[PDB]
Amino acid sequence: MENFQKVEKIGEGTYGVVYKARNKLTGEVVALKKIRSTAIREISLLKELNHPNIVKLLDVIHTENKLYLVFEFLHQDLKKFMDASALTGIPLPLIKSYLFQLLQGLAFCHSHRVLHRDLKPQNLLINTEGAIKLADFGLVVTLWYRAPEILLGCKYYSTAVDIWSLGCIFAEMVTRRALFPGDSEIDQLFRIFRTLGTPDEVVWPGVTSMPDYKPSFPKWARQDFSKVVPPLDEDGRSLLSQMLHYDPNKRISAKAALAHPFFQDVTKPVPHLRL
Ligand SMILES: N[C@H]1CC[C@H](Nc2nc(NCc3ccccc3)c3ncn(C4CCCC4)c3n2)CC1
Repeated sequence: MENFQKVEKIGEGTYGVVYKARNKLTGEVVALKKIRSTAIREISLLKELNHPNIVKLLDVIHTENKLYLVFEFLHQDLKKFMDASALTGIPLPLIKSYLFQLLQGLAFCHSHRVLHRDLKPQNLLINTEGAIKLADFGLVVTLWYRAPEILLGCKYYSTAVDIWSLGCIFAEMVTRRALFPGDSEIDQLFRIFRTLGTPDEVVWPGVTSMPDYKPSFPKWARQDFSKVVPPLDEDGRSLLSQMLHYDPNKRISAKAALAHPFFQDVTKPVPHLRL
């Protein structure tokens, strides 16, 4: 520290606060995450994880107890953007450009066996150029984007949890209302089951053996995708249902998703934003 002037608190992060600040010497505006040995380690791989779709971890000043993370500074997050576009909605070409880049980022860190684990509109940042970046990785909290295997007690979940979370984000950008706005784990799970149908050994081998599966869960039918994501076209739905498959193994990878016919016509338009 001491070389940074906390300009303004801009949020509450995963394990610490986040401030907008000037590098008292450089003059450049940056983003700080203040937080509360194995750690420093997982952070090392983070500095050498450069991709146009991942926020840039600039420095890591570890000065006695308090540990700071210095990131490049981004213009705005996706929740705010969505909030600001609620009356008209986000134009498809843009919704499409963003999904494409995000999948590019995911494909990248999945290659390096790094998962995000907590993907959401608030952990996605954008700039005036039309780029979107994945932010705040992992190791009154929200559960709407939780994959079903995590809610069922799987302790060794894969990179597929991210595809699921992205799947939920995709739908929300198209319909403008969260897909599964649960308020408790069991509530979350039931909203999922009431839409995609209650999973059984047929669609999810091993599901009934999961730590938190109860033979007593109600048995709901699976709802038509025409009703769930109405304005989305058929290519969009193919993809959405493949990102939302119960079985983590049959759930589509980031790599494959990038080749889905839904992206044939993907362009890179710029957003109109109020900073
Ligand atoms: N869980 C989340 C908690 C809040 C955190 N927010 C947040 N907001 C940013 N910009 C938004 C902005 C713009 C203008 C005024 C006010 C705010 C930002 N830029 C880099 N970071 C990093 C620091 C962390 C990495 C990204 C940011 N984190 C993001 C993570």
